[PDB]
Amino acid sequence: VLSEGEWQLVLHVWAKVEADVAGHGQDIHIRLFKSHPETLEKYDRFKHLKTEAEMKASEDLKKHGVTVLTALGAILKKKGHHEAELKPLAQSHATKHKIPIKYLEFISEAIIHVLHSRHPGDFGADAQGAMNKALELFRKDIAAKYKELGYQG
Ligand code: HEM
Repeated sequence: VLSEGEWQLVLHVWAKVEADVAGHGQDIHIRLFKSHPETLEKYDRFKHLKTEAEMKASEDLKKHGVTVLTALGAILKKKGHHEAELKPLAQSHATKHKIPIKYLEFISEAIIHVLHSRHPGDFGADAQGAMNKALELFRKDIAAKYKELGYQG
């Protein structure tokens, strides 16, 4: 459970993301795919991308980043009251995409790294701590949904 203050810090930095969602999304995917190359292997639509400049140039990957962040943004703005937003996400990611919880840990790490890189003066130790907790909550709740659907990833 996050405090009200924690949620405010989360949402304060999120508003910075929303000034350039596409650019944040690109940087997060590029970070994820560099740090954990197996995740890219998992995306049939993107696994052909061989270099960082190809990744940055892909309109399709840029659009997907906006989709990912828009969904995460809508989740965070519910401040933990996110069942209606999380369920379909769990459904797809468990049953269609087959994404294990550990890949969600990887992209959470990517998010935190990008936000710190771009917004250090609004992403100090307390804001990082709040965002860590929000993303932990997201992963905990997605994991319970995966189990409910029969997926132990
Ligand atoms: C913050 C975490 C995440 C969010 C909010 C998110 C959100 C989304 C959304 C909204 C879509 C499109 C709708 C859908 O199919 O459900 C999508 C598709 C996808 N997700 Fe995620 N996702 C997340 C993490 C990941 C990670 C870590 C992977 C790593 C493999 C992944 C792989 C995919 C794939 C393969 C698709 C389908 C893309 C396509 O072929 O069009 N997701 N995700």
